[PDB]
Amino acid sequence: PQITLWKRPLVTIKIGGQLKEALLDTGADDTVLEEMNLPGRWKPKMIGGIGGFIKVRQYDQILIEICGHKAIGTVLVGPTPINIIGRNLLTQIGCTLNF
Amino acid sequence: PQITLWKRPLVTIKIGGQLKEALLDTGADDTVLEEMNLPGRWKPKMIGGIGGFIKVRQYDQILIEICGHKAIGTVLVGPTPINIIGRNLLTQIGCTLNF
Ligand SMILES: CC[C@H](C)CN(C[C@@H](O)[C@H](Cc1ccccc1)NC(=O)O[C@H]1CO[C@H]2OCC[C@H]21)S(=O)(=O)c1ccc(N)cc1
Repeated sequence: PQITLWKRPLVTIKIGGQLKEALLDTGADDTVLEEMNLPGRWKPKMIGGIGGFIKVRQYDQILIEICGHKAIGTVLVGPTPINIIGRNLLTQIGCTLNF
Repeated sequence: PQITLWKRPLVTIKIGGQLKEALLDTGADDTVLEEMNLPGRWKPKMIGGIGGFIKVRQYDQILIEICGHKAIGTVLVGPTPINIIGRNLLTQIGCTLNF
């Protein structure tokens, strides 16, 4: 679909058999989700945003469906202010900026 | 034009008679630019993201040209690690997300 930016581009995602709302974030290299339980192994990592760095758990090769489009990639889980879908997954669903 | 998200969507902007590289960021509510000496009055503000909040100066009705598309609106200035074009100006240049 075509999404205008008058409001936050929030969309429903499905990860680990659970529905959630997430922000399509072209300014994020990576996908960061709020605290949740995900199966499989994970590795501790650090990510930095506008206000500093936070500790996150990195989950690789995770299936996640964004607005009816499937993707399999890395998902970081930690104390982010909001679920954000970053470019690592936006590319998988064929998302582009157009003006 | 169309911009893919394989790499950061950086573009050239023109503000206060200066050319800069800025990020087209659908996840950013409002434009925030790296520290620069803009004239005129301003109002303090704090914006939050990954890692916490930063203090910025809010300038109103600032003219910015993004990829030859003129815009005018709020521009925040503060210790951001990167110039960010937010939704408040992306709408003005007709920018949409598409997949
Ligand atoms: C609350 C939603 C989202 C986190 C908000 N951010 C925009 C976001 O695009 C930032 C914009 C951003 C990009 C680069 C450095 C600092 C901020 N990206 C980001 O934090 O991504 C992180 C996750 O992937 C990694 O790639 C980029 C940093 C990591 S932000 O920078 O903090 C921001 C908040 C309010 C305004 N008005 C303008 C910008």
